[PDB]
Amino acid sequence: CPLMVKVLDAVRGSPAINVAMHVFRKAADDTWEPFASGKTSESGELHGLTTEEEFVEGIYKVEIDTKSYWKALGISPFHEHAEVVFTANDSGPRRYTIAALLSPYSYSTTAVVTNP
Amino acid sequence: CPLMVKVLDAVRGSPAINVAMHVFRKAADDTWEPFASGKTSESGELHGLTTEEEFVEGIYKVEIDTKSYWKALGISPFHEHAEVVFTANDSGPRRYTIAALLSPYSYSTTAVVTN
Amino acid sequence: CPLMVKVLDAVRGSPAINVAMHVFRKAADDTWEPFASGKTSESGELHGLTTEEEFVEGIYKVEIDTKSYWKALGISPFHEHAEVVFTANDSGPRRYTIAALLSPYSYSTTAVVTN
Amino acid sequence: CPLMVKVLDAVRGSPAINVAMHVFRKAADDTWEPFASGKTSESGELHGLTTEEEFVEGIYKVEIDTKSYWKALGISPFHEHAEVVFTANDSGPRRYTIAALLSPYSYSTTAVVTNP
Ligand SMILES: CCOC(=O)/C=C/c1ccc(O)c(O)c1
Ligand SMILES: CCOC(=O)/C=C/c1ccc(O)c(O)c1
Ligand SMILES: [Ca+2]
Ligand SMILES: [Ca+2]
Repeated sequence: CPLMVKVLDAVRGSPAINVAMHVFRKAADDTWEPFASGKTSESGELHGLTTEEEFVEGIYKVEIDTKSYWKALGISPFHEHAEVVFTANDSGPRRYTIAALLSPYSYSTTAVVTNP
Repeated sequence: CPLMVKVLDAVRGSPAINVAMHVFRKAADDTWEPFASGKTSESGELHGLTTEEEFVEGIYKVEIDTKSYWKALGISPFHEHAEVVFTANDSGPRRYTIAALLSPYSYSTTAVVTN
Repeated sequence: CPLMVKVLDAVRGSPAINVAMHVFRKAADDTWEPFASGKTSESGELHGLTTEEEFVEGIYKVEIDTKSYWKALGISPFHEHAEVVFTANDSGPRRYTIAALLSPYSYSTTAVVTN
Repeated sequence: CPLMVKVLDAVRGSPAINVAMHVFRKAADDTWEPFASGKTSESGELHGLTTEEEFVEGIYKVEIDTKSYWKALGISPFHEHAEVVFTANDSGPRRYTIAALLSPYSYSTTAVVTNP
């Protein structure tokens, strides 16, 4: 599991459950190509997006559908989604944990990168 | 000044100065059309991006070049840039301030929407 | 204005208005002596807490009553308050802005220190 | 484990390791009494601070020694420490995860509260 995403709700002090996200990888022609997708579990985590073999060097974008999340709670949020764009595996394979903390008008995102 | 952006540096505790950014507006074919751009001032602020006549309802993306900012400081950053994507919605009388707080491996952004 | 505090509301995307806070200065017996206090304005800012003659080096604590703020909005908060504890250090010419961004179960604070 | 604290470093994109913290509980005379203490592990986590029996209703303060952390990395930070003060177990036993994200001039803290 070289890529895991964890989403928290700062309003309810809970994991953010059933949050959809799409991962994209930049192709040689500079377009974003679909790479993987999924929804967070009860712990607010999404595991198993990719494998070490498949997760090659490149520029990746994680689009977290924060807007649908807030909507289903009755909240009309500011952002369309939270975006995280980064170069991966530039110096060799790493494990990446992307954490996102959500409020209706704010979000923060951090990465934990560890050497396999 | 319907839209202003403020950027802060969490490593040095200062405004983030000379940060470049581009603002895009979502087009009907779902591509991003450039709309406005600039560099943050000494106060870390970017003013005069648009006018209220021009700033109509729609989806907007602010793309902040955080990577070049950290490179200039000699610090290896995680993100390619920081993106803030939002819908502008008439309410009516409203001004938008988008604040970003930057660290090498983290960023946070908030909107202050007033009248 | 050597020290100013700004508070923002991440749930409503606005300044946090009428937030009460107290500033303490660490005494030699390691207890906190009240120093200054006030309520945030309509811009979510608290100015005029101290003067530069009075604002000498030392350890300071700003205690922001976030709990009363969320109670007034009908939202059950996690924190009793938000505390920012820092050392003021001559550098020399410096102004301090302490910003806090509040959510019911989270807060973030940053210092912008300029000249 | 009704109380766990997790500390992350936003400058290095890593867990914040060997970070000291002290926990205090407000006594009936309004003073802060020592409750528990420890240092974060290699995963940036501190487990086993307390037990369900011992962790009664009350107002608790977690003082995270962020200043020593930054110092040992050669950084002169803004804050003396990060403080988290909260009422616990007011409606019955809960499990609390306190997360703290650190930069030299900034920190954020969030709580995840789950019903046992
Ligand atoms: C409009 C002025 O914004 C500030 O001075 C600070 C904003 C801010 C945004 C996010 C944060 O986490 C924070 O601590 C502060
Ligand atoms: C138990 C939560 O584990 C985490 O990775 C929390 C990360 C985190 C992300 C953003 C924040 O503002 C924060 O305080 C914490
Ligand atoms: Ca995993
Ligand atoms: Ca545990």
